[PDB]
Amino acid sequence: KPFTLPILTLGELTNSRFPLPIDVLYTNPNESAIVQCQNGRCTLDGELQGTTQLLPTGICAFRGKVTQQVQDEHRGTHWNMTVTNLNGTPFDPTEDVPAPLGTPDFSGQIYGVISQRNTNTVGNLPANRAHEAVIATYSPKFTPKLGNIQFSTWETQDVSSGQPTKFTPVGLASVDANSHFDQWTLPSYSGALTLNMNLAPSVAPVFPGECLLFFRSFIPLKGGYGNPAIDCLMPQEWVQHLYQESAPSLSDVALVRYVNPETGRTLFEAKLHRNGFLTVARNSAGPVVAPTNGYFRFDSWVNQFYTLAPM
Amino acid sequence: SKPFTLPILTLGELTNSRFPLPIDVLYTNPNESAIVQCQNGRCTLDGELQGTTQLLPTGICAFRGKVTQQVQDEHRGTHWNMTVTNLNGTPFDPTEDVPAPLGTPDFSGQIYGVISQRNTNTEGNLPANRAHEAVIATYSPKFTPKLGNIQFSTWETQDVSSGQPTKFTPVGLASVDANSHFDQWTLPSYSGALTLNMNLAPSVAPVFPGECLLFFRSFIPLKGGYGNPAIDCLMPQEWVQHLYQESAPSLSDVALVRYVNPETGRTLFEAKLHRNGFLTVARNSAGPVVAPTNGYFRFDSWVNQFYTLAPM
Ligand SMILES: C[C@@H]1O[C@H](O)[C@@H](O)[C@H](O)[C@@H]1O
Ligand SMILES: C[C@@H]1O[C@H](O)[C@@H](O)[C@H](O)[C@@H]1O
Ligand SMILES: C[C@@H]1O[C@H](O)[C@@H](O)[C@H](O)[C@@H]1O
Ligand SMILES: C[C@@H]1O[C@H](O)[C@@H](O)[C@H](O)[C@@H]1O
Repeated sequence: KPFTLPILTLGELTNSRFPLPIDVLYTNPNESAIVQCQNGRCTLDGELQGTTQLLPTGICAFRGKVTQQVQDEHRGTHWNMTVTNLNGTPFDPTEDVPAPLGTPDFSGQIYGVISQRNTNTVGNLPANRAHEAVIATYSPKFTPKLGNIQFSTWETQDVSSGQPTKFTPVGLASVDANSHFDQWTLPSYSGALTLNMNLAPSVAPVFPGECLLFFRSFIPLKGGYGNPAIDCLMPQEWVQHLYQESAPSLSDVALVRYVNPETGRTLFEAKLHRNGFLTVARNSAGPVVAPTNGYFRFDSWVNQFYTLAPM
Repeated sequence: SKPFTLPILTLGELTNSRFPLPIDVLYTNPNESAIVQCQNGRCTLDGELQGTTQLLPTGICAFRGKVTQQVQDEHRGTHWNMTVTNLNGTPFDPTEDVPAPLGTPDFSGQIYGVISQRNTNTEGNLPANRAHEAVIATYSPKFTPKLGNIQFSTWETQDVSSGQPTKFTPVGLASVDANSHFDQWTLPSYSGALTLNMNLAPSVAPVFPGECLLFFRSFIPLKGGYGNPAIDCLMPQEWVQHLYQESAPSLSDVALVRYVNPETGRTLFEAKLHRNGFLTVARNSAGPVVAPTNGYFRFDSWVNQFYTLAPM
């Protein structure tokens, strides 16, 4: 079965690490952190890895039940919630995944809305509530691999114990010094001092002059100063496509061309690696300034020795 | 002729095309009295997007624009006038042949979400940000997205900035009480109440007796009050994306599809997938379709409109 990519322009793609549209392509060659995100991880022959799942609505989402309000040193009112799989089935900690699929894969204060629809009814319809909430993924109480996490609210009382609870992610609460936003630092999925397991592997350029190419989205902020971004290796639609197709990878590296369909011209070429990430021959950091109607077209299978035309 | 195909996605791998929600169940309601003419999740089988349908899951019931004015409510809350652009940031051209900016909500109700802002201008050199819960009443006379402006209301009384880039992230509904006017099949008046909506995707209905529409149903969160509201779409967003990609020619007015259990390989039921992008089944009851979670629709063959479906 021939390998293919979807024909979706940048303006028709979404981020696989947060529910955002792709805003720009981006490079950062001098990045010192190990790039090992766990969402938006899929091999070219369609094997989902890390915490990656298929739903755009599942990325950085949680489902579960609030248990109780809990004490925390930090500002706000805090709540423990058990978490299930996104499909409602119990999360089995013995499954070979880092955490429930969809779990956030970076350190930070994730801002969103907690909503509840009660199990018990009264015209035999249940009571509901929703409030803004923050999940600090760096907190010692962030233990999704153990089946429970903690969130904080501004609301002090109107969160119900033992009721079905949904977290809808919206952005970040803050990127100030004490908010520990670092998109390449993984949460400790089982808690402080524990080793993460079953991780999707780190990615890096191997060839001289090459750097990773990211699909970048700017992420909203609840408050404060900043213009934070989330970089994914492949957009969610590519994850969905590769998973569907399951085309055998005929080498370790696919040559792809970024094409302008209006002119038919190649703007640049890139290596699409077997494990599901892109590299380009670029010697600068920052956005790739190109029209959003551009898209990657699969050209051919090459190998690690192939030399990319400089961007 | 390029062969017609559907994605192989189970219900648990599909999302709603009319609100950012996972698909929870398949659903029928044969005695529905309303005209079904939703505008999101509309796509012909040969890949033509219709109504206000666009491809991004993040675009469904989303808005982008700038706040222009603060207006206090008489009783409670603050209202904010917002000019809206296309979701890609370009100016919305009201003369374009669409009902409203793509992504605009396609139903009457109080849509609950978060308005966020990231300022354009900066002596620190990082822009200021804010976000607050917000409600958009799509039935309101001030909901005129085809004219390029809407209004949202907040509990927050002051901290929303004018002239700054503004994003609406939908989350659910504010209420489904009587005075919240939730009706998933009542279209907003995109240009205001005395004006006719234009460029609409056509209404959908079964043509043959004994058939009813089959919906992909999602339950939508509530900010408060009692209720278990649901949003039914004609096709999931992944189907829209797939059909748009493939643009396979339609070889008849109807694609026969089978809902299959891959574990047994057995067909659970069959359905007509109509040219205009919707499903009908031979079922004479309302409610969820009880079917295994591993199930998915498989394209069988092109048939004729006169094809008689096996009763469910
Ligand atoms: C619920 C809380 O209401 C307060 O007035 C706000 O200042 C906070 O941002 C938060 O939204
Ligand atoms: C930078 C400041 O952050 C705060 O949280 C906001 O409430 C202000 O409007 C401002 O944007
Ligand atoms: C921002 C407002 O804060 C209040 O305390 C809440 O009761 C309202 O639901 C709303 O969220
Ligand atoms: C029915 C009631 O609606 C209100 O909005 C909520 O604040 C309460 O918790 C309760 O669910």
